[PDB]
Amino acid sequence: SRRARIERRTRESDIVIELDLDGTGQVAVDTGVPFYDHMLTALGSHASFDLTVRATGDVEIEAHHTIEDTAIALGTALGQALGDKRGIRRFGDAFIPMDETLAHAAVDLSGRPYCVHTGEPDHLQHTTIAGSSVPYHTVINRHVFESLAANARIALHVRVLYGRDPHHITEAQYKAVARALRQAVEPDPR
Amino acid sequence: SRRARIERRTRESDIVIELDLDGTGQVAVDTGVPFYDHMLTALGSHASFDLTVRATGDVEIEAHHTIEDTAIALGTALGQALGDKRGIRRFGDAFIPMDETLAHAAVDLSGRPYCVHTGEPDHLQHTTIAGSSVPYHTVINRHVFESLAANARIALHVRVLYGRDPHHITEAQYKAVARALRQAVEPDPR
Amino acid sequence: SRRARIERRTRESDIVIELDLDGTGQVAVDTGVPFYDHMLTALGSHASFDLTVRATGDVEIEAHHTIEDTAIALGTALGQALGDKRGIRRFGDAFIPMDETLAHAAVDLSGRPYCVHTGEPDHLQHTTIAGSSVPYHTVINRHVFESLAANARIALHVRVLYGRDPHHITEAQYKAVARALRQAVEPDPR
Amino acid sequence: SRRARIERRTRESDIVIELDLDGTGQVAVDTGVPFYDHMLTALGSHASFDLTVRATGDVEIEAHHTIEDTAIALGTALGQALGDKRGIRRFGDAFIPMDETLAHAAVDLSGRPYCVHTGEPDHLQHTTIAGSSVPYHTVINRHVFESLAANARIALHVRVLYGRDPHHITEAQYKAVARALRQAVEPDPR
Amino acid sequence: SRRARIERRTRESDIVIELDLDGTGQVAVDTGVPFYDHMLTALGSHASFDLTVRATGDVEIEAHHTIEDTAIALGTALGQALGDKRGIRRFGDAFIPMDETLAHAAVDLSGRPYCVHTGEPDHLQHTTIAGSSVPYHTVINRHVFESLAANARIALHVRVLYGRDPHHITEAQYKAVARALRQAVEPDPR
Amino acid sequence: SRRARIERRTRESDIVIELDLDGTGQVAVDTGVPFYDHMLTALGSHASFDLTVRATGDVEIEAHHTIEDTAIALGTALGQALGDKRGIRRFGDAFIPMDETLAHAAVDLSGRPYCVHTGEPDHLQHTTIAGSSVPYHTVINRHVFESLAANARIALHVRVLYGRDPHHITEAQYKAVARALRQAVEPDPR
Ligand SMILES: NCCSc1ncn[nH]1
Ligand SMILES: NCCSc1ncn[nH]1
Ligand SMILES: NCCSc1ncn[nH]1
Ligand SMILES: NCCSc1ncn[nH]1
Ligand SMILES: NCCSc1ncn[nH]1
Ligand SMILES: NCCSc1ncn[nH]1
Ligand SMILES: [Cl-]
Ligand SMILES: [Cl-]
Ligand SMILES: [Cl-]
Ligand SMILES: [Cl-]
Ligand SMILES: [Cl-]
Ligand SMILES: [Cl-]
Ligand SMILES: [Cl-]
Ligand SMILES: [Cl-]
Ligand SMILES: [Mn+2]
Ligand SMILES: [Mn+2]
Ligand SMILES: [Mn+2]
Ligand SMILES: [Mn+2]
Ligand SMILES: [Mn+2]
Ligand SMILES: [Mn+2]
Ligand SMILES: [Mn+2]
Ligand SMILES: [Mn+2]
Ligand SMILES: [Mn+2]
Ligand SMILES: [Mn+2]
Ligand SMILES: [Mn+2]
Ligand SMILES: [Mn+2]
Repeated sequence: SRRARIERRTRESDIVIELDLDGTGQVAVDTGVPFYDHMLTALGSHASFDLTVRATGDVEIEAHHTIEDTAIALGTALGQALGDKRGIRRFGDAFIPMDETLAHAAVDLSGRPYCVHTGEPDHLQHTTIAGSSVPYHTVINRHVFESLAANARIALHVRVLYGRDPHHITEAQYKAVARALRQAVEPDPR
Repeated sequence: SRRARIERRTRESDIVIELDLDGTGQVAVDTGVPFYDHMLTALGSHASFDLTVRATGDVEIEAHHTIEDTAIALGTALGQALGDKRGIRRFGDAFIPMDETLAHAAVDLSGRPYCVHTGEPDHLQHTTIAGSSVPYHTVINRHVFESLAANARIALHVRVLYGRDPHHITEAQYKAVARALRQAVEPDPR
Repeated sequence: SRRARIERRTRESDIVIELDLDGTGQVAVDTGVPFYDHMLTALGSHASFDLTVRATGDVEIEAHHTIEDTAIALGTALGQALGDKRGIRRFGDAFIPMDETLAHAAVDLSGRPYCVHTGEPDHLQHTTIAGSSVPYHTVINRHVFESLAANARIALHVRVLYGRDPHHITEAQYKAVARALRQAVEPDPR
Repeated sequence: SRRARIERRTRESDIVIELDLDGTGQVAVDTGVPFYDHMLTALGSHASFDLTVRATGDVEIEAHHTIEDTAIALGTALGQALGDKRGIRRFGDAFIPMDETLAHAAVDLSGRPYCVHTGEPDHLQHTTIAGSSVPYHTVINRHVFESLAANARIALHVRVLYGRDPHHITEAQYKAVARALRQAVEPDPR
Repeated sequence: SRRARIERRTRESDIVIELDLDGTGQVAVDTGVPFYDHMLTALGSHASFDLTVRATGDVEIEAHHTIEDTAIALGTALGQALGDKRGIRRFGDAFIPMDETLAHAAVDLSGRPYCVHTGEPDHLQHTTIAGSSVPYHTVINRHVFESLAANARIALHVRVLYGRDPHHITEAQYKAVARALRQAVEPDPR
Repeated sequence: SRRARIERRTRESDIVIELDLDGTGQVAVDTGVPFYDHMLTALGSHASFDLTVRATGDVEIEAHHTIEDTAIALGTALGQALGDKRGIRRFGDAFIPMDETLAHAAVDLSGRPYCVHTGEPDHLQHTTIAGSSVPYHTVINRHVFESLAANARIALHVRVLYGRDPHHITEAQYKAVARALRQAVEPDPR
């Protein structure tokens, strides 16, 4: 009913997305960027989407092309699956407490791309989240939200009210976007 | 069930309001102030009210007396139609993204008039929205929210978190108020 | 189903709490601190809890030990009654207008204690609310929210956006927490 | 070869665009907003496009819906007519002196919507250009550039280095965008 | 006609460059520093050079010696291939929009080495671009432009007007230099 | 075709100008002010004009009357030789790197005299360039650009982005103006 399959093959990367808006949080994400997988898994889950994301890309350069291409493909999928947008809440918002962090997100499935990203502390624009694999530069948080909004053709406002930990700040943001989308895509009983 | 018809005849103007709180967004507004009609139409619509507004007034002087008298009559109608306020959510709030603008509104159908209007950029206190008809001075936004709160006997808090375009800032505010009212007037299942 | 009875006997005080999360606002509070009773009654009521609170303590010293011990016992009760936390909204938030005051609260029933208390004007850290009985020092607002979060094992973020009256600022906060809890403990249909 | 016809009918307005990128400046614009017609005529002309723009809309409210809808339809047309974007310069830029004003524009026909609008003096965010017809609020300059970039799927950077007259500042900007587009859409001999 | 082959063997590294100024963007770069390869590939491509770069070096220490030695060898090649500099445009410049970033570059193939690097945000002087291989410290951007200018014996001015993402800021700069070189090396018809 | 001969005899000086816009840089300048000759030679050359300038004047007072009268006569010549201005690019601009200096110039052969001169460091308004002959006060740079624009009836914007050496700052400016004129006077193929 509200499903979309997107394939996006560039010189930089290969993306397959399968998205059902009316899911139960059945989510599997594999981008080669494990922190990004964790964020996109928290997004799909907290949005009660069924989401499959399979991505390979030029992670020898860094995560950027794969992160952006995935966010672009995911946006296209959200847009396609929404279709005519008949009888939906359309507007949604969500606060996400995560220990010391508070994030907020607000959406208008308007058909008019716009992203406003505010309140993220300045140290996130050169912070790295690094494990045993390909690292995640938090400077990309904004890039992900803008790419998502641009390609889904929605108004997305993402706010950090406050926070310290870059992992908490990033996850709370992805989760805020997720629960804001969840409210907005729900059928409107009126 | 939750309907009210208000007639308000002053030396300055003539207002007829018909309001059903349990509507499907069937809205018709004619004040002689076309931007005001657009705002009151977005309010009635986004609140899922059925709303009729018919107003004539001294627009040769300017929109002010007609805008205020309409907002006063509309408040009286909201108050009357709410009646005893038994079993309603009572509290409501809504974020409205509109491109670069973010507006918020929060209501307590408390029975105690109060309006707090914050965050509206200072250029709105001398900005004009002008077409081929009677213009709308955005300095009146506040006046409209105060008149509404005063005559509905509710607590209304309207916030501009940020924004640039005076049309976006004004509409987002009217829409925020609308969706906050919509949540608050809904039957409370508990 | 989601009920808990907590008894907490210290050298300082004696607390009995009976809490049903799936209540209809049937609330009775008696701490010997009448303003505190009013706040805990507004919390239980606005959360649609059924809540009984019976507390006696060393109010000859002042309200502090009784207020804290009650908040601790209440948290333990909220935590116990929540149990496994299966199928709940988990996240909740609420704006509370109260005349000139606007308060906000956001919860994650995460299982990870955290409290962030922001925006409360500085005069509240030495303000007294005094009647014909034991007075309430508003400096304790924070202490109550921290004790609640610590013992329920939840993330609680409480914000005063603005306000002047210490009674309005305090009640709006307790009410915000209540409606945020109410949303978060509701069954999640997905 | 590089032509597109766009029809955009909303509740607010009706737009017909016919655009040839390989034109000789044969341009006719009729929006009901005469200053906007002058700007879109200078854009089509200075870009050496052949451009027809026919628009009717709710100018009784003000120019905004008609201006935005036209800019949206024009962007869609630019995007469609560009097609595969094979063998074009792709990047373009232009300085426009206009008496005391200096404007600049830079484009990447990247396929990735982005607009950056900088240097416009603050008085333009509440300035009106008014004649015998429907007026033009210069606050809309930005809205036009963003809508254009969003719907053509291009990177558009528009800069006011300096200027005083709102007519000079606005026209120089439209002309800068035009000559930047003209360079970028030219066949690349390599 | 305008070709050069440079071999540069130091204790630190081994470089082979083959450069044709009159190319069609046939570019292959392998330095062991994959982000650097991406930047030098965007430079060769956007300059319509045919460029081969093969480099091995002490990347166990870090990318610096290999990045610098390559930039030095590339400069020597640009200088040699330019020869007498008869009948060329000599001056070139280019703006590069890249999402939020705007970069500019201006060249005088003067025969007089000079580099001015301005506007790069301060976080780039300790930012890392890290993938699955050898990382790239953006502090080296300047070093690359200076080495290039020093060894090609040209005036190179590289400017960041604004930008946030370190990947966008760096690539836009390399691309600006490329398109500025492309204009300047073109035959001058006069 | 695009040639002009101007004679200007005042009490202060005698000027003969012969100007061909479609030249090959065949330039001869003799004003009695050798630095001025060098600047006007770089202007004629870099503009691909054929230019003859012969001037005698009251250099016992200082260079000013001769410099201004020459700039006036040169402007008259540029204006006359341009004639109807049919089928020309009309707009032109050029960046000039000169070691540490960056200058820019932008022209609109609009028929409407205007000069904006910005960014020149303050020490140039009392700096002297002195050899074995009549010296050149750099305070006259502005006077030359204004006289040129006034008498050619063009919009001339001259900018120093930065620089230190007064010889580099002055020459880069004259060269910027020259290459901006060269682009603008070229036949427009469309
Ligand atoms: N995928 C290539 C165009 S977008 C980009 N962002 C960073 N580098 N390239
Ligand atoms: N272990 C999951 C809940 S706590 C957390 N901190 C960072 N991410 N998640
Ligand atoms: N009388 C109850 C509503 S108004 C109020 N002010 C302080 N507490 N309540
Ligand atoms: N065309 C309606 C959606 S966009 C808008 N801008 C101003 N009002 N509405
Ligand atoms: N008359 C056209 C050239 S001058 C101008 N000022 C404002 N617009 N155009
Ligand atoms: N020798 C000519 C190129 S370098 C220079 N410095 C000052 N004028 N020219
Ligand atoms: Cl989680
Ligand atoms: Cl709408
Ligand atoms: Cl109450
Ligand atoms: Cl908020
Ligand atoms: Cl014109
Ligand atoms: Cl590219
Ligand atoms: Cl030279
Ligand atoms: Cl510039
Ligand atoms: Mn990118
Ligand atoms: Mn995590
Ligand atoms: Mn009034
Ligand atoms: Mn509107
Ligand atoms: Mn204590
Ligand atoms: Mn009270
Ligand atoms: Mn708009
Ligand atoms: Mn004009
Ligand atoms: Mn070095
Ligand atoms: Mn890249
Ligand atoms: Mn003079
Ligand atoms: Mn010189």
